[PDB]
Amino acid sequence: MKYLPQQDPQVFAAIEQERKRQHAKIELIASENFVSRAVMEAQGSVLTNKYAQGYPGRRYYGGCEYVDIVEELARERAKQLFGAEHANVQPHSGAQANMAVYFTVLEHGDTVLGMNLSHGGHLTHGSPVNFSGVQYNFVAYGVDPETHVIDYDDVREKARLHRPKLIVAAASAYPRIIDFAKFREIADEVGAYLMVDMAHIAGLVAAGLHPNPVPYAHFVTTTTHKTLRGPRGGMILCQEQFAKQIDKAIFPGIQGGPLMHVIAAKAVAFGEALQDDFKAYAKRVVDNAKRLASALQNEGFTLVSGGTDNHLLLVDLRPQQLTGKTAEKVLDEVGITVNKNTIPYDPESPFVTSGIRIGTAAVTTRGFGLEEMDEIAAIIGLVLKNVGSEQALEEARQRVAALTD
Amino acid sequence: MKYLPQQDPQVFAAIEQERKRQHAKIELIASENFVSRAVMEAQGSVLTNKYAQGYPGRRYYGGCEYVDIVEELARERAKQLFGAEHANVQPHSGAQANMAVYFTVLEHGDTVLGMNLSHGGHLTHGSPVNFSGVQYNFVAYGVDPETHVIDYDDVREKARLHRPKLIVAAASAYPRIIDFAKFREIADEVGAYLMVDMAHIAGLVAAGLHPNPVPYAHFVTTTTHKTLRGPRGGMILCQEQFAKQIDKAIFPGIQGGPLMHVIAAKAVAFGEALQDDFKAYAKRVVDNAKRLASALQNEGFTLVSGGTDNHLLLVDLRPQQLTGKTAEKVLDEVGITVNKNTIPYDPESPFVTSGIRIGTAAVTTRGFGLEEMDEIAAIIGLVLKNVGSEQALEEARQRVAALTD
Repeated sequence: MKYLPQQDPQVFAAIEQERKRQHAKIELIASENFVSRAVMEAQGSVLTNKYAQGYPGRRYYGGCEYVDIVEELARERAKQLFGAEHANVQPHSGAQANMAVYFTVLEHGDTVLGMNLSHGGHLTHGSPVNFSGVQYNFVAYGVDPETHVIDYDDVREKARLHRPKLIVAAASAYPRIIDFAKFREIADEVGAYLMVDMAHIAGLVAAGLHPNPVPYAHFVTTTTHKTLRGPRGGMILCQEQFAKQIDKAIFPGIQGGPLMHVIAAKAVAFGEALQDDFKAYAKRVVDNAKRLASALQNEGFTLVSGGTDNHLLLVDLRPQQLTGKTAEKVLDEVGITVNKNTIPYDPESPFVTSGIRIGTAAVTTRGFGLEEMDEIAAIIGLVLKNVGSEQALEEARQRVAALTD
Repeated sequence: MKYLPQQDPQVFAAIEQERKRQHAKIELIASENFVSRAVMEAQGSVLTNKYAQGYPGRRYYGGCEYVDIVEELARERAKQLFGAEHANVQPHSGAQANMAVYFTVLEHGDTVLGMNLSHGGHLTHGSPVNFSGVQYNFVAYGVDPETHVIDYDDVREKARLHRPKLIVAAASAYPRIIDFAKFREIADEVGAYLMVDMAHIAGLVAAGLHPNPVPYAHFVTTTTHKTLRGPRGGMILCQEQFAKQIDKAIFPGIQGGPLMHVIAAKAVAFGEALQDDFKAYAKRVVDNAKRLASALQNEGFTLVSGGTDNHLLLVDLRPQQLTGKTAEKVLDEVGITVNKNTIPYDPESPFVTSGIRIGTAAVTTRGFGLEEMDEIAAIIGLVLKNVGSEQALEEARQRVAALTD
């Protein structure tokens, strides 16, 4: 940076602390990642100066010839990545991407079936304090209480009883592969649309490491950050037949002008994801998650669903008589960043929890491998098995420092 | 830029074209501006890597100590600028800022009174193709057909007849000062909340050149771009009594995690707006708009409301027997960027229009003064009075080139 340190010492000092913190800590929050310098340069571009309400070649304002090239690069690269017929790269966020799909196919008060929030479902999949739950009538399907795998007979029974206009699949804390084919079969039985929110797993999908929802879902929403390792934002994919309606839902339906500089950053990230080395990166993410899961089980930890098929894992801390809140706090003390997370059939409130959620996308981006996974699990064991020992915690702090350099 | 040109030649080539276009053209779109290099550096920062769902010191995720400093700098600087008791700097956009206020105080189907869209009202103030018009029952007040000034007796009669739960004031194409005191008196008479969307005029308000809606409105929404000259995004201001509800409407109500890098950019822009030279800048904007209005009238043009009190003006092209669409296209041919805009009681559709909208914020940022305003008006006269003369248009093209260098 050149001008910010001179113009705004206060903002610069705080950014610099944040930059140093990102390096110093072990980031295990499952939705986090580190973007390339190219992605950040695109976001820091003069494209913030351009109003581009509408769509490429169908703008409401002149002078869009070049930002049209940027948006089309983003759309076409997204279509190539996911094999989708249409892309809308304008959503400001995952939340707005979901909001727009809901606005497209639902009327106020319509019934929607989504994954139980306590079992891994997202806030925008029916929380009563979220627009989703307030605006629509959400019902929930659950995971098996033993296997913690989505109970597809429960999805079906709920769909047949409640007759939802829309079924939502996807999750913020589900460590196994989701069967989109079964979701579509159920959707078809009851005449419902299928929406898949692939925010967490989008990078894995792009690398062919998770089945692709695009052939099964009427609408696929996603963030461009998380496993996809792009800038913060949203995106909708759909078949040609829904394209005009989806575009109209984003604008003029729920947003105004798009963030063209962020759209440029999306294009960049999609370019990166189309490369072979992103495929290798994504495989290391899943390889690291399995390895981390195995090493944690070696420490004596119980994992929700007994392991992982993707980038993330959930520790059930009940055997250790610890809450997720307690675990999250003590790990913070040693430089390991997790979040407390409800587990299926959690006896504790969402504010306390019996679990912690862990993902490997961020540490994998940093170059961490299988050896590092074994060491992270060993540090987590040392800490959670010795919560009252300041000596244990200091040793952990030093081992964390050894990992981050 | 260093890494983008190597990583993504296609995206870089298009950004570079856009950068060169911004310099080469005369930007008269009233909502446009050019941000500082400090603002862009903040947006291009590693803060894109941080998930910070919740609010400063009340986050749902750890590691937010530094991004909390950034967000509080933004909130406190906004509060100082506008004399507000509370600020929410998380809205992704002006649209989402409005959406959140609506979500706070209204139920589906509630009546809302806003400015007639054909008279300068915004898309999110009741368009039937926008969430606002679909979700709520919007009624409209108008401007006087002669003076083009808001008819405050019409605001009152509409409010008394329709009994709105909320009254919205503010506009995208209204060139006179809005009387917020009268809006509040009407709101109080009928027991309605008052929302002021100050997106266009926020920089002028900050510089004390437009009356401040904060003391009169229950809720003030705004963009951080436009006259405020910040990054693209939204903000809500309100009194302490509404703070918790507004914050909850943004999250968990209508968004998820905020864009922390954009929030950093908001802080930077607010820092700039608190400086004396921003006050001088804002005065030049309004001085330039009056001067431009006067010079256009000198060319024989008719202006909506007969001039301007702010940054923007609307040309009524009916005397020249031209549509806004025609004018917009021919000005584009010579390097002058305007938008066609409906005028009050426009005989033409919103897609054709009888007007063009012009603002001075962008050219003022570039250093243009009164002399440049006289020349811009002279070029516009040459072009619109000679639409069929390629020689006139070439002369205009060269005079535009002389202005931009």
